[PDB]
Amino acid sequence: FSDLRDKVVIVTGASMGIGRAIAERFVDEGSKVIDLSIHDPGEAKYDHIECDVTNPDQVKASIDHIFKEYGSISVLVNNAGIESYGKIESMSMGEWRRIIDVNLFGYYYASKFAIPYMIRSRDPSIVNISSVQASIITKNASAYVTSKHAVIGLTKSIALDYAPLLRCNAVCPATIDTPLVRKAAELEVGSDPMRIEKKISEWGHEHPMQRIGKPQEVASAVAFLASREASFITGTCLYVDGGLSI
Amino acid sequence: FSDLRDKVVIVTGASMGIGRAIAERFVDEGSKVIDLSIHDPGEAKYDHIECDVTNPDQVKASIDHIFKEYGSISVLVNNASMGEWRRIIDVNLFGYYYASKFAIPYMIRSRDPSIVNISSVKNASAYVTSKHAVIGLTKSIALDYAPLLRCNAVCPATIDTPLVRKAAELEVGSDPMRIEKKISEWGHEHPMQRIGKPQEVASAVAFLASREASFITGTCLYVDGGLSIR
Amino acid sequence: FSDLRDKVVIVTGASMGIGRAIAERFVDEGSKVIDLSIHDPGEAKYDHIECDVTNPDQVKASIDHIFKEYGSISVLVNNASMGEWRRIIDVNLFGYYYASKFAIPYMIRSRDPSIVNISSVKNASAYVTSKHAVIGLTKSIALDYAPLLRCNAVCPATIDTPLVRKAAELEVGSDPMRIEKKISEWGHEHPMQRIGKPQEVASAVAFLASREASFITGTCLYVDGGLSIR
Amino acid sequence: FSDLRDKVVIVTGASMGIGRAIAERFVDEGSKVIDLSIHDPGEAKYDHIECDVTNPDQVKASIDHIFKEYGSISVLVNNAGIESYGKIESMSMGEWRRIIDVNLFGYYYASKFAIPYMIRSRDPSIVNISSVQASIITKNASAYVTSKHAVIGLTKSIALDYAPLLRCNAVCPATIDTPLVRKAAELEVGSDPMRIEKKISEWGHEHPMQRIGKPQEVASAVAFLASREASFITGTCLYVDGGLSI
Repeated sequence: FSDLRDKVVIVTGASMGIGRAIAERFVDEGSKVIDLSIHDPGEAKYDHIECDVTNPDQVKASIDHIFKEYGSISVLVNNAGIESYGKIESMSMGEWRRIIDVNLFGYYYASKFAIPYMIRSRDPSIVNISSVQASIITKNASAYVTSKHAVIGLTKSIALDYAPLLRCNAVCPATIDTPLVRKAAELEVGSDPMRIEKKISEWGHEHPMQRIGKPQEVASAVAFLASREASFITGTCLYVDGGLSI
Repeated sequence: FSDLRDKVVIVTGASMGIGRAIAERFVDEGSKVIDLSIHDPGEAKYDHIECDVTNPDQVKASIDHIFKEYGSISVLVNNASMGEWRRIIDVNLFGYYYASKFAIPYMIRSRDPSIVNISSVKNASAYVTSKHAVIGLTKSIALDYAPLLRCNAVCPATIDTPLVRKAAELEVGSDPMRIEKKISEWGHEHPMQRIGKPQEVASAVAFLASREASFITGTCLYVDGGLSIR
Repeated sequence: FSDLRDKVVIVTGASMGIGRAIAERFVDEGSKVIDLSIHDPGEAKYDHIECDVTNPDQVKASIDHIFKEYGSISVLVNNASMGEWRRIIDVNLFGYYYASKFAIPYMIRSRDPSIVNISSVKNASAYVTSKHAVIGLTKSIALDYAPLLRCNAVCPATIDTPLVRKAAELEVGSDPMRIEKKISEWGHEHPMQRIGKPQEVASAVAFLASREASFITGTCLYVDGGLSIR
Repeated sequence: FSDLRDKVVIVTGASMGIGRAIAERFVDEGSKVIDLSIHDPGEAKYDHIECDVTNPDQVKASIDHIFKEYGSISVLVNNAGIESYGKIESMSMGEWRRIIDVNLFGYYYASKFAIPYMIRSRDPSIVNISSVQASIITKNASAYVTSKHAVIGLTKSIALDYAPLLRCNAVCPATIDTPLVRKAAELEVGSDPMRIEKKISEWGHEHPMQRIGKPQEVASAVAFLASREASFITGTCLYVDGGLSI
């Protein structure tokens, strides 16, 4: 995807799992990849900006800082995988709010402050990823299911409001092999390598593809929707789910 | 609906418009109606309880109270800058979560429990977002609590409500003829060549709350005059 | 429904099961019911007209006849190798097109015309295909004919019908205990821990055909016990 | 997309519009492109097989013939653009059946006879394209809307039945600049270059993108879904519609 080369791409958390796979892809494409998270992902091919995306003030500044640097913002990839930080475990009513903070409001803040700069740039597209926790098991997954659907609605607003200047799309993954899913397995069956393997195999057979997805497979869809190859695709969710939703 | 009679039905924000018409509809049906809002109207037809649904304390208290009075809850109707944005998500979404969270235990033990969430409508952002959130909320509740309790969503388009009457009034002027023309024109966006009536929403809510919809759950009913039929 | 009484309602393939229960439901509602099927039952409650809905000649003739008898049609209920495949698309789809095509002109001039299409269920191919086709058919009709006429779809999952009773019977044996176990097990695929009842479908059809759904069009109502709530 | 190189790809009609753009793409990818239609598309980079896809017997043989040749069938792209042949113009009741023949049954025949051979091959994916006529204007577009939805259902069956061996997906285009759409404009406003231009501009403003799509833009989605990049995507429709459906 030659068009992605040198475009400024912000991934919100690029240390592990999906965020990492995404980050990897755009680097192979030749982007200026910026990592908006609370952790430096170690690799010196991405540039990290210290920010808690649930805090609007931190997002506001961080975005402006990013724009003073690379003088451009093309792609905004909103994603939440192991930056849902607190006590988890279970809890409930404060936990319900915090999951909505991370999985919805972090998407709104990053979007509200990026849009004004993005429209100034070339081929701006925003790609929103649903939580992997959406289809798994009710610890109490209601907040995940809710903020996934919320994120669709958000995607659809942005799409409609900012066409034809800027594009917006959602990627909706099923269960993907990530630190987040490995944790869910562990909370269900403990920390035995075989038992976690067996459980993950079991979740795989829930999908008609008879396996769970790979982060690389969600990286592809994001790259595609952010690419010029998707220049007429906007306001939609692309299901990367191994045919779970059918 | 021969089952709705003497069923306990909580209707949030049942003050005017869509909330009025739904409240009034169950009252027509022989049901015992309780309004959970901040603003109390005049009444003899149905109960009222002062309750800001974005306050979980008040919510919990109010539903506990309701159950102590009636010994039953069969139906719950949840009805609709960054501060303003976060406020809309609080009202349109967090309100539905709090009332649901607290009513459910009581509802699991009552006859034919049914939850019905109404969706809502410069930047329509927080409205659209929360509409979809409510669908997600409906789906998860309906998943977690079947076969004990049913949960469904009504997704109305443009309905003749005071809100919408004003939304035209801001755009063209307070002239009741130009507003009429603006309303008529919005009606033509709908394949049905007209906007909706509050009664027409109240019908769907009453259907989904009754035993008539006993096998229907986790679904949205579009009272939109074909607006989504695209 | 105070409007369904003495309304003219055509119900195709209203012989047994889902078609039985829908026919019977309108008869309960004070409506005047006419069955369009190939096989006639015993009756005094509702009319029958011998009509193979996959034959456009017979269809046209039959609806013309119906209108000449009653001077009105308000409701139409369309109810469900390569040869076999093409035969299913003919029944489940082409049948709905022919009855709709011919009834519509008559319906546009009757009180509150409403069309309701029921979806259906080795290779489930032609069934699934035609289910979606019917949704498309519903949508286009509802688009073309608003605000004159409403058209909507009922999408039922597994319902206790003779068909399904047999579909278990082929798989495990004709033993009425193993069939029961096979049915109970299919019920647990549904979040509601049970398959559906024909009455529960008949309820949705009667709702969508009545004035209660006056602003609802081009939509599918899922009577599936949460099966699609995935 | 290196994985597409040398894979056997059958496009059902590759002379003009979308079918052509598709055909072009996979050739740039390095495929063995086979054209199943009733017209030779002229270009000696595709190989043509004479077949009316609405006739099961012709499809049955043609497919087998194709498999004896290239000994493999990887991709099946079902598409219908100006091979809807008869009198059009309008008509109705026989026209309604014939549109269903072309837009639905041609997809079923090509699929029924390809699947048994496709599963034997590497990374088999079927990509079904909805009619461009779906969203335009009721001459009587009911048959188009119906067979579009029918094609979704078909896609979903195949997906579920043949996972994980074979994948199936739908691409759902809005109005795309094709001979089919240019004809629709012409039937509405006559054969004046300006009037057809104006009308097409008007249809463009119906889409939030303020323009109608390009065949190349539908080519991309097909290439992507047929590609290994979509190896976990199955049973879904990817809307290439400029945000019309939102």
